[PDB]
Amino acid sequence: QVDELLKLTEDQKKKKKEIMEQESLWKNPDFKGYNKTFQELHQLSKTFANNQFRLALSNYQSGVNTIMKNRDWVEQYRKEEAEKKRLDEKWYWQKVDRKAREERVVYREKMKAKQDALNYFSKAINHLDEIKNPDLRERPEFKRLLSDVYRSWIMAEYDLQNLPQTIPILELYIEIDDNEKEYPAHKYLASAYSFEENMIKKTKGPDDMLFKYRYKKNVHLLRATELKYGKDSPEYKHIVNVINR
Amino acid sequence: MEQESLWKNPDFKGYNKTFQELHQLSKTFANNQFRLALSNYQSGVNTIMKNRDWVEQYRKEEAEKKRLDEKWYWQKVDRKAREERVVYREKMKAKQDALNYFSKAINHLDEIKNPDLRERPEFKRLLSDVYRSWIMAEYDLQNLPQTIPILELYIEIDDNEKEYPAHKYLASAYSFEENMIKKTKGPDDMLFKYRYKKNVHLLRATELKYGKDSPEYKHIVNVIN
Amino acid sequence: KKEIMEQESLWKNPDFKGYNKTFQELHQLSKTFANNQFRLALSNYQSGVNTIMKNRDWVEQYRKEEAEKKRLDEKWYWQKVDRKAREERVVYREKMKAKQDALNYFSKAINHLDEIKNPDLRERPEFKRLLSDVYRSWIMAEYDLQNLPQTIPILELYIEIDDNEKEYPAHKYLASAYSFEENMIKKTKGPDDMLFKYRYKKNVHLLRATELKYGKDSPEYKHIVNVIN
Amino acid sequence: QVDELLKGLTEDQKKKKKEIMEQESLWKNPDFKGYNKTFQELHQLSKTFANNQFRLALSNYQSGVNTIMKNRDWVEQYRKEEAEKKRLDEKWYWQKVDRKAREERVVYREKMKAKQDALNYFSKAINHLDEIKNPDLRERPEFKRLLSDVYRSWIMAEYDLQNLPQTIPILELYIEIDDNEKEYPAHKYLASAYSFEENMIKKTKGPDDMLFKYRYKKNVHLLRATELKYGKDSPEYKHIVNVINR
Repeated sequence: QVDELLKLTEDQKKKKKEIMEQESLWKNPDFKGYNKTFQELHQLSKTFANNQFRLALSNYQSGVNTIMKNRDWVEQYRKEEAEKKRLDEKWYWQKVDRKAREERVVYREKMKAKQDALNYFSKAINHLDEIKNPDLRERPEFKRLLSDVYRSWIMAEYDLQNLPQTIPILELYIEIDDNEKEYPAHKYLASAYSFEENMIKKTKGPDDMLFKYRYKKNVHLLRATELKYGKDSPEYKHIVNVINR
Repeated sequence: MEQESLWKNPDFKGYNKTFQELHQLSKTFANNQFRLALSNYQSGVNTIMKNRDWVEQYRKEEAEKKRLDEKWYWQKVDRKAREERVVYREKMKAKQDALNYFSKAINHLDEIKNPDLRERPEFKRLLSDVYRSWIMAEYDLQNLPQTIPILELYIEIDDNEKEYPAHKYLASAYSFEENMIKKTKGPDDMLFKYRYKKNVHLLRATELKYGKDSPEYKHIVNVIN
Repeated sequence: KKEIMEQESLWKNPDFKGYNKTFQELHQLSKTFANNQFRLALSNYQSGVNTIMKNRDWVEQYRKEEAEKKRLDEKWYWQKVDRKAREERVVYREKMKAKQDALNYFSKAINHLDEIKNPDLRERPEFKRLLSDVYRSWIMAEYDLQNLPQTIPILELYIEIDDNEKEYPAHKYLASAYSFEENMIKKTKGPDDMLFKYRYKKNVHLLRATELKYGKDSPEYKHIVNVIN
Repeated sequence: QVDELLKGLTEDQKKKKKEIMEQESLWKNPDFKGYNKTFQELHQLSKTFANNQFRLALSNYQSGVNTIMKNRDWVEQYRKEEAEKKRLDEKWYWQKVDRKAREERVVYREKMKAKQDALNYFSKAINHLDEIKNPDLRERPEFKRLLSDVYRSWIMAEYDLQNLPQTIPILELYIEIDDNEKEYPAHKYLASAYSFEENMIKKTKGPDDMLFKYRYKKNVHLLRATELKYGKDSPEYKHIVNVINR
């Protein structure tokens, strides 16, 4: 129920704006977001003036471009196939079979794009790992790019339901700056643990595994709730009751 | 082409022509059991025609909806799978109701006992139309084994055995059964029976539309050999 | 050349690029296999790889933190030497704990694959792929901490799978491990039957590895035959 | 426990804290950064004394300290270079461990060579000071300052590389000069060196008379060191007395 469970004063108005800005950033790339992100990242690169950061930004951009181009390819492919006349398609089962072939073509292409995008994201990380000076690693420019690469990586895996793969990345992401205080990161961590708990329940797996994943799901479901609604709110009191009863 | 047109999926133009013709034949026949069989057949075709429209409308409504809470590829996939199960369930229910009307149409034609009346062109025309619509309803939902007894009854009527599509569908239905035996590791006697019957009808369909000693007939003989 | 390099690339400590590709592929195979026990084996294998990777990050971070600390009361060369030795014991203990946890997950993966009793299912490419990945990861975890003898039974199980015997790295590691055992017998003044057994098995795999990547009747194969003779 | 223990009023206590810090500052390895004050003090001594043997002793001492100072930079640079290298054929934990051990042997061999050369210069500095026979000149503050500095650098060179037994005779010569016996670090290092000798006896299963002798001499200096920087009847002096007692 992780997915379903998520939906003034000067401080509350400031909080609503921040949560919306965070939520906007945790989605598949679109043009408005792409334009804003790379305009910002390129001026941070100018202020940083670091060759390894330059190379990490180039790889990150290439990765986002891979994803964006593929998303257009899918919309175009779907359109082309819908517009074709099928004179030798008389039966219900034939259209079902055809649609299934088309969806496998799409899935194969989305898969390929994600793989290539993650290779660019992982290369971006490799370049940031080359920045050894601790003073440079503490820079806001460094932490911003690092967070953007991991978030894009999480979302790419999430899009194709590779929820287990997201867990180590989300864990690396929440270690950066004050990322642990971002409700979206806890929401996606709770979702991935929930997926594993459901897999154990379905495969009739060992109870020790079931309870482990249920607990970790609840840890992050509770933290996410606390972060966006606040402790002692009707939503936090409710999540405590679902865990208890 | 005339035979292929007859075996085309039901549409409005075909429906209008079929029932205008069948009602004119009912007048000439002037038989109460034929009138009742025609009423049941029409109701069966109406179930199919209504469902055909329901699906197109359902698929349109679902495509036109705003999905603000569908961010991910896997979500759309899950949603589309749910929608296709709704379509399949409704098509299965409509087929069952249509076949229940075709079965009733057959029951009324079975009540015509006079052999002179059973030999009438009106009788044979309605009977062929009921069986053809039944075969096509089952074929639409890939119920190919179910089409075999119905196709066998159909080719017995008048000169229906000289119809290339009737043999084409019989060959497909037997091929499906041969493949089912191969998959389920069924008895070899059944495998070979289905393979032979597939080939009998594949060869007859080829002979019917291309002619014996044509490049297409000579080829089918070589694939079997 | 491309295929040999792709094979050699799998035979290393887990990284991002490899991880990403491996688990995308393995989850795809799990869908086509549609088997409960395979899904549970995969979950345990993934958790095992995750243990390894997490520990390798922990070590890099720990080393960094300790290097960045101000030691106002460390005036002498011998004090830094003593301190670095304490830090390396902390690293070794943590690497050993991570290996133990990772091997537990790999052992649990194997237990789930042992539950697949149908011989038709055990012959599936999906089954053999996961099994090879579990064993290969296990070998590399032990190899990383110089537990070469421990790699021998696993490498032997690994080369039995499909065409894994035609893999040059499997033979390279088996030869290395048997050489270590031969040297251990020579050092501990162990029984001669064991010395000769390990020497022979080292040579079998040294020769096979050479034959596999350079080919029979190449200058490198001819040379290895001459060193043995 | 010598190492763990000694790990360091608005009128008298403030005066005491300043003196201990000045003494502790004096007892560090020589490094380039900041050496300017120290170096300037040394050449002004040569100018005031105007003695050829002192001039030669100072030259040798300075050469000795420079050997050590140059080496300390060499080590920092070597370590940096090796850390910055790409090792494409280093896949395993045990390989990095082996590599680091090779690097530390290179460092140790270089530090040992530098210590040997520095001690040769210190030995030569002592030889030149031994040539100053006039007792009036040997009593000069310039003479005693250089002598103390030569011995201190010698002690610290040996101490750096854990040659603690070798520091004992030199420390004993050093505490004989002027008021050097009132120096807390001199006692701290004598205590540490005697502790090392006591531990060596315990390890090598040496004679009990030697174990007890080194334990006693360790305690004599541990107690004096404590008394000197914290004062007698302070919580730290009272504690050291209790560790010796029970």
